[PDB]
Amino acid sequence: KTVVVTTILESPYVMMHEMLEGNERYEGYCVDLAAEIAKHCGFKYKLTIVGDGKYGARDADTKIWNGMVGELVYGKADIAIAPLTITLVREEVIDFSKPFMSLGISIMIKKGTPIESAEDLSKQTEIAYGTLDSGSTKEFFRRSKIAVFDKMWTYMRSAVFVRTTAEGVARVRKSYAYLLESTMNEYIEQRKPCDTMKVGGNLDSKGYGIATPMGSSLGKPVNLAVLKLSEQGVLDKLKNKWWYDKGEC
Amino acid sequence: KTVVVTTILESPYVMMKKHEMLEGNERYEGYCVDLAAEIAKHCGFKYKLTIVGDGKYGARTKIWNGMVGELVYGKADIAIAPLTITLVREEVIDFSKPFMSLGISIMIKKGTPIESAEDLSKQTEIAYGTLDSGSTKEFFRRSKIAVFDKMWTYMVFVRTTAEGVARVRKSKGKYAYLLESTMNEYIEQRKPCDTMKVGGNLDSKGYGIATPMGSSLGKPVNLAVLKLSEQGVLDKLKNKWWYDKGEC
Ligand SMILES: N[C@@H](CCC(=O)O)C(=O)O
Ligand SMILES: N[C@@H](CCC(=O)O)C(=O)O
Ligand SMILES: [Zn+2]
Ligand SMILES: [Zn+2]
Ligand SMILES: [Zn+2]
Ligand SMILES: [Zn+2]
Repeated sequence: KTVVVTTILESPYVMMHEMLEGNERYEGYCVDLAAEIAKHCGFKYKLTIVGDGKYGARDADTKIWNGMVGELVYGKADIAIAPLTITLVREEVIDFSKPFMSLGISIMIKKGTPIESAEDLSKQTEIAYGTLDSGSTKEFFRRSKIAVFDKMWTYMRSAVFVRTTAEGVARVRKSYAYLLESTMNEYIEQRKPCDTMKVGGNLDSKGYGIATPMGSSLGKPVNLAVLKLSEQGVLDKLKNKWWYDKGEC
Repeated sequence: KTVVVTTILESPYVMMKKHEMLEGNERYEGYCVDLAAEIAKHCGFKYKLTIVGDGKYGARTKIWNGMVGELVYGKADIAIAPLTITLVREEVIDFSKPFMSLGISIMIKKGTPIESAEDLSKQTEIAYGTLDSGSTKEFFRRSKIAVFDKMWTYMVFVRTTAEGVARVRKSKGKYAYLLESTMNEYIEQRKPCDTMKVGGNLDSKGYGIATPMGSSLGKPVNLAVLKLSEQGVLDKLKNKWWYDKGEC
């Protein structure tokens, strides 16, 4: 039967189309990845953009998951192929593949902003900064016990958050610093109008994983699929294809 | 009931303490020792540490040996060691999210005129090899990359990493050792400080906590690994066993 694949519109992972029908509406890293995984695992699939346009978090009172994690937990989709960050709270409710891409939280600034590091952000007030409202980065700052980061969190929760990455980029370009993951950051660094740059090293190191509902029969297949693709050099080729082979700066 | 943890004597992951007077898991110190203790603490089980019988990591008479074998054939309940996550291993056992990153790298005696793998593949005066049962040797065996099929075609193997290191140190630069960057970088800061890593890594892969396929332990050890990483325990531990003990 057709596997329902949940995913999110996020460049260059999944991108737009009005005249097309199907998965063919979309292009990108996770699109090609979906196709390869499907090729090696031998199933048919339908790509579907996560309903609330979010990655996934749990509301602390209502205790319900949103975003792609929610659509996995509540049986609305059979698999998530996306820049979905492997985190503890998520592993608590769903299954993750071995990571298929490395990344870390990093700072994006408008070219010319006098910022060198996260500590620089934590020591000042003139430049605002925030993260994605539902997502692993915000959870990182919320739960962080590091002085600089607890300080930044203390600022942020009381101040700066955006609903989508595009809103964060737009907010930076029209200003404000944006805290976002290095992969998406570096991708935008090579995008017109070429007015943003990454500053400082990454704040942490984690990975993107393929996600299935906890206990799904697909976990092993998608997991040997990811490992196969990695060892065959397919993943490096895909990143090269969508990041650097299309750099506009 | 007691969980049997299979592991391998490999510095700084699992080592004999300065042990004859001791009994138990207390016989050992090292990265994977601390890691095991934390994993057990967060998963709430008791465990007995056991050194893999044939001292091997795992390869496939079609029978698995080493820690992979001891998992497949029910000799241990979990492997906590520098055991590399690979496709062929995933085919037969389960792996946690990786708790450490690493890549294949070249170890040479200080003064050897070698910069990269291509240089090794292009010459004959300096011999080179890998661990006999292990993921590196498999990497070269299965590599479809020209240089690496060339090196494999050439390839000199050792039974333990210590034999490879000793071979490097006693070969007067006529032998290079192909081994994982973590272990390389570790030996790099160890007396007699006569070895160095050359070139970048040949690949990028990981070490994982392993369980027999379908074990109820996979999930627990996997949330434990994710917690430990996120709480900074892993970075602290690597700092502890690698760099806080650097002799150069
Ligand atoms: N990849 C993140 C979303 C992006 C971000 O938070 O910066 C997640 O899985 O939650
Ligand atoms: N970590 C490797 C052994 C060391 C090596 O092959 O260099 C493995 O799990 O097979
Ligand atoms: Zn449209
Ligand atoms: Zn393929
Ligand atoms: Zn001893
Ligand atoms: Zn602890």
